[PDB]
Amino acid sequence: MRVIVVIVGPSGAGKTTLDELARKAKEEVPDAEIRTVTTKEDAKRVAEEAERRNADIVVIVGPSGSGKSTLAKIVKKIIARAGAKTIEVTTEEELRKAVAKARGSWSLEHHHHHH
Repeated sequence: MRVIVVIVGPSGAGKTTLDELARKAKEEVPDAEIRTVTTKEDAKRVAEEAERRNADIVVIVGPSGSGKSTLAKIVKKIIARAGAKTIEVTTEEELRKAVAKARGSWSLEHHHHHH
């Protein structure tokens, strides 16, 4: 399957977080597509690209939901219809839950009642 990591960047969520994220992710997931967005158009771009290569899992990375975050839900809206699961691994302790909700759930969905 395909993996993607999208981030609110090169400004919005931080100034080194998106960088160590792209580095660490592409190192553990050299198959995946790691990118950032700063506006409605970059969200549209990265997502309308991910639906071409069919990103089975789309881990979005951002601060928290209020308004500066809209780019994260724009990408999630483009890929939710594309046919995949999309999540928002925020800077809060809820990071663990958000990651588990898809990067955990996916291998839990495509497996079976035996081993």
